[PDB]
This record gives sequence, C-alpha cells and structure tokens, in this order.
Amino acid sequence: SQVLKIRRPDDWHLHLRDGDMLKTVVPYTSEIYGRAIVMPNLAPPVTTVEAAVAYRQRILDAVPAGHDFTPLMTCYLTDSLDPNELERGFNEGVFTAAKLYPANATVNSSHGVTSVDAIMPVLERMEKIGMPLLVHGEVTHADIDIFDREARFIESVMEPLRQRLTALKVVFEHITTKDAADYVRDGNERLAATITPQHLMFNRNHMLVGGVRPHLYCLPILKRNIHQQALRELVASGFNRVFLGTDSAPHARHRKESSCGCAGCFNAPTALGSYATVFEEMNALQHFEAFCSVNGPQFYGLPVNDTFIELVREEQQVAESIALTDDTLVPFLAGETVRWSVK
Amino acid sequence: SQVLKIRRPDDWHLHLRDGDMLKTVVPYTSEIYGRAIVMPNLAPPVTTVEAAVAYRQRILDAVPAGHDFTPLMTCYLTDSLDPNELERGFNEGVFTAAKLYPANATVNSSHGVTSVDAIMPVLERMEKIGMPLLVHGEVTHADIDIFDREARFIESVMEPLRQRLTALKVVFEHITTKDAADYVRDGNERLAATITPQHLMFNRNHMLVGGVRPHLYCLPILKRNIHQQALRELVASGFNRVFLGTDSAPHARHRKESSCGCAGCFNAPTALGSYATVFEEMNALQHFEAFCSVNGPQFYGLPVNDTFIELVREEQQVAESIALTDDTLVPFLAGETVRWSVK
Ligand SMILES: NC(=O)N[C@@H](CC(=O)O)C(=O)O
Ligand SMILES: O=C1C[C@@H](C(=O)O)NC(=O)N1
Ligand SMILES: [Zn+2]
Ligand SMILES: [Zn+2]
Ligand SMILES: [Zn+2]
Ligand SMILES: [Zn+2]
Repeated sequence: SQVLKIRRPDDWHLHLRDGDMLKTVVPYTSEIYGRAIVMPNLAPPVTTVEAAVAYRQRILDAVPAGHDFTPLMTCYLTDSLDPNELERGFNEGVFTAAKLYPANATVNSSHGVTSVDAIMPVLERMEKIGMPLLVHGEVTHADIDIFDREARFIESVMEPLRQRLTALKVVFEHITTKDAADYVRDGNERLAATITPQHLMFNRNHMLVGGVRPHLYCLPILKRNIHQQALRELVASGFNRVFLGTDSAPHARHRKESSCGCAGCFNAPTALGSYATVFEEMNALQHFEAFCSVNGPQFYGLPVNDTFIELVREEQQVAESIALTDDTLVPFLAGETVRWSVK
Repeated sequence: SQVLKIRRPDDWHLHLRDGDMLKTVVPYTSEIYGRAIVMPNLAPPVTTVEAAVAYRQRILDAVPAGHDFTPLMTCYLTDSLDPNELERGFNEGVFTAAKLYPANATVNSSHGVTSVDAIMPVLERMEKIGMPLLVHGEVTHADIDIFDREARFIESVMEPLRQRLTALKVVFEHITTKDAADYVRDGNERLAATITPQHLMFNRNHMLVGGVRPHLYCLPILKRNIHQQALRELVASGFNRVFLGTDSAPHARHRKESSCGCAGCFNAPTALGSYATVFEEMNALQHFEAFCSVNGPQFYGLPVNDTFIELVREEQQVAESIALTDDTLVPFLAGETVRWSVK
C-alpha cells in the first residue's frame, strides 16, 4: 500500500566486473540508478585512461535501451602510477575519482598501494585538481586480527594522510565500525563515507551462527553488533556526508561456495529496498532520499538527478539464483522476502 | 629422521556419525587410538542405554580386523532424560560420561536441555554416582556475539554449576579462549579440558583472511590470536588436566562448501601429527605423551595404554579428499605437507 517517491538514486560504490558477468549484472544497476561509481579492480586493473575508455564502452554496450545510466569511471592507484596519466583522465572526463586499495587487502588488490608514501606525488596532484580519493581503509599486516583492520587504518593511515593533505577530498568507502562512523561524523566537509546494505542489516552473527554463510562474506568483514548499531544510527541521524554505496560485488556461486570463498555480496538487485527497510526501522524515512540521491552528488560536486522513482511496501521474494553462461549467481537475500520494492 | 615414540593415545572427544559415514571414518580413529569418547549427537540423539548399546555395536562392526579399539559411549542430556536411565547406563558400563550441549528454551525435550536449572535432578545424580559431565560450554542466546559465547558460559553456567554441585567432575570440552584456559588452570582436581588441533594451530584470521574457509569453520568458533596463544601455552606448560580431544566432526564436502556450511573439522586423519607439531613448536615435546596418553586416563580413572606407537618426522602429503559412498570428505589440512606422521 505505502508508496515512497524519491529522486532517482545513484550508486557511489559498484563492481560491474567484465565480459559475460558484466553483461549479466549491469541491468540490475542501470534500470534504477542514474549513475554509478565503477570500481577499477579488474584483472588486470584499470590504471590508464585508455583502459578506462574501453571499459566504459563495454559497460555502455551492456546497458539496455531506455535506461539512462552513466558509469563514472575510476583509476586503480598503484605505487608507480604517473600523476600525469591520472590528471589527463580527470581532464578528459574519463576518471571521476581514484581508488586506493592497500596491497593484498581485498579482491584483485595484489597490485594495490603499498604505502601512502610511495604515491604522495599522485595524491598531491589529486588534491590540487580536486579529484576525490576513494579509500578501502584497512591495514594488512598478517598479525593484525581481521576485525581490527579498519580501526587500525584510521589511526595509522587515514588521519596522518588527511593531516598532510588538508585539501584532499576523501570518501571512506564501505565503513563497518563505530570507529569509522565516529571519525566520519566528527570530520570536516572534505570527508565522507559510503555504507552498504549488508553492514546496516547484519552483523557477524548473521554470517557465522547456525552455519557459515559465504554470501554474507565480504570485506571489510562484518563486525560486532555494536558496530552495526553505530552505522544504523549514523545514517538515521540525517548526517549529510554519508551516502549510498552498495559495493555490489558479484562472484559466481561456486566461487562463493568453495573451500576458499570469495569476498563480496551481489546486492544490486535488492540494495535499494534493503536500505528503505533500514531507514524505516530507524524511524528515519525523511532522510532516505538524501542518502540515496542528494548527499553523494553534493560531495562529488555533481548535479542531483532530475527524474524520480517510487518504492512500494509490498513484499517480494528474492530469486534463489540468477543465470550465468556457466554456473549461477546467488543474489543477496536469495530466497528471502524484502519489504520494499521498486514500483 | 627423528622418531617420537608414545604410549598409544586415546581421543577424549570424537564424532563417528552413523551408517555409511561411520564405516568410512572409524578406521582413521581405530588404527591409532586405543579408546575414544564417542559423542551422542546422532539424529535422533543417543539418550537411552539400548540406543548406546546398538550404536557401540555398529561402531565395533566397522572396526577393521586387528585394530584394538574400544568406543566409550555417552548419553546426550535432555530435559526428558530419566536420571534412573542414565545411572543404569553408567552402572552397566554402557555410558562412560554424559554430554551437555548448549541450552535452548525452544528445543524439544526429547532432543535437548531448555535450561541447566531444569536438569538438576540428572546432574545431581551424576554427582552422586561419580559420572563425569562433558560440557560444550557456550550460551547460544541470539543477542550474544558468537565470539563471546564461551566466556559467557563460564560466568553464567559453569561457575554457578560447580559451586552448586561441589563433587561434580567436569570436562570443559574443546576450549578455545584464554578465559577458559585460565579458568581450567585455576580449577581443582574435578575440572579438566580437551583441546582440538585446529584451536592450537589456527585462529580466526586463518578462517577469514584471503577468503572464507568453511573447513576451518567449527564450534566453538576460532577466536582471536591472543586466545590461540593461551591455549598453546596451557598445553605447553605440562598442566596435567588438559588432554587430547580431536572433536573430529565429519561432514560431506557438499555440506561444508555450501550457502550454509556445517560446523566441524574432519581431523581424525591428521590430528596426532598436528598436536606433535604444536608441542614441538612450543619446545614442549616432553609433555606431548602425557597430553595424548596419560592425562585423560588419569582424569577418567582408566588405565593408561600399555602398547606404543611411533611418529616419524618425515614429510608426507595429506589426501585432498576421502571418498564416501556418496560425495567426499575433505580432511583437516587436505593437500598440505605435514611435518609428523605415524610410522
Ligand atoms: N568488498 C568485497 O568484499 N569485495 C569487493 C572488493 C572491495 O570492495 O574491497 C570485490 O571487488 O569483490
Ligand atoms: O559442537 C560441535 C558439533 C560438531 C558436530 O558437527 O557434531 N561440530 C562442531 O564444529 N562442533
Ligand atoms: Zn573495498
Ligand atoms: Zn568495492
Ligand atoms: Zn562441542
Ligand atoms: Zn564435539
């Protein structure tokens, strides 16, 4: 019965992959979102303007007729990246931002950044030109417990970085901790964050109690409930430097359900409705549009979308699976009911 | 190459399952261990003398010709269990011990315990007759974080229970925390513990960094490294009320590598050599025999085995999998080169 009309949203953190997987997954995004930040962790990674131009075209090829969707491309920072390559792509309208993957922190990150010190000239160029830095904020030393890697990053990397480059705009991507929530809340107008649906909806118990659930396995790892609760409070408060970033991160079923399952939730089909449920549960639907459709554009200095969509509070069962050319893709909340759906 | 000779060990915590699976797994235990505590969590559970007698015979049927193996049976404690049935089984030599799994208010009285207070009659009977209680010490309330469940059990159940029944003998099964190591270390002659090879060798980072590894998923869940180190220090100290219990807990590959992986490591094939590796790394091989072959017998009031086995420090590859009638079993350390093996 209940209908909620919002300005058309965007997705400020998305993985579209490539090849047949890209063809399968892009329509789940392009039918809803006006724009998406397209992450660059392909294999090999997108580290040049030419690679980004071609990838953008493969993405557009896969967008159904009638969807008005614009992919916003990013550069994968490496230790050896030429600042001129990065700036040229920014100047040509190819790169909207650049993504910092700590080496070996996450999916397709073996070529990532080994220290902020190795890439200072690149960061200094971004600061000069007003290019936002997107950060997967985790440390990677083998002896640091996985649940501590986000908090430890704040103290040891994020804060020194921001103190050195005071004009640099930073998005703390997919935050998962009270530590990061407080850090962002207490930050200045050059610091923002994205939050996924899964880090709002669940905590680590959901992944580990009654069985191990690899379709909830993603990075940064789901945390303790008190962290979940801090994230829900942050979005529900109306704080305007948090915004929608799904981190939809698809892997074939048997890559997820294996002896060493890949990290990432394929949440593009269900993310928007899932966010709506959270904001409703937090008695905060008045702030839902801004999170989805206003806060991101403002941080990035881009116009808000000029079209509108509707969500309805009518229960839909999520498909158990989505067909691929080989194997299947298991969506986030597969087989479950979602309370809101796109009209 | 170095030889390590010990009195024949026993396994004080084992899952043998039933039917075809039992036939496959028993030989991995019976070729090495003189005795094992056989856990009662079949479907339906072993809660009667008659069921235990028949299960013992099915186990004996599956022992290869020539192996000198004796299964020591257990009763699954439930709300509906008659204390006269338990006592009769104990008196007749059928039940060596009784096993208490976590309470759950919604469990069927035929299948479990709703609260420990509700089964005081049976626990008092065990105290009276000198029957040891084996405890899976976790509180499984939905609002308790999974990594907190063992520590919560110590405070909420274990200490009050032992204060209430001061003569009751208790094995704190498969301890996984510094909390439990300290508790057991500081206990009296009526409190002991078993420790699995996975909780000595690994911590939660091994299950979750670089991928999710369901073959390391087991209950109680792997904890942070500080806990692992406390366990290693405890066995290494020579403390004589900790002893070998593998918690070998086999599940078919398709039930481990699924959207909801079953808890349990099939470690019977590789456990003994893994414990040798840990004791060696801790420079504590002088305490290895007692852990495997003396401490358990002393606690249970049973004779030490009078035959010997030898481990050799020569590298060997662990099988990638072990065939079942249907599907396959993936052993603990599958495909790895291990340092110690049985001669
Ligand atoms: N988050 C994930 O668990 N996975 C992402 C990588 C990332 O966002 O770091 C992926 O690309 O698969
Ligand atoms: O408590 C338990 C039960 C066991 C099993 O599968 O029987 N597996 C575990 O991992 N621990
Ligand atoms: Zn990331
Ligand atoms: Zn991502
Ligand atoms: Zn157990
Ligand atoms: Zn067990």
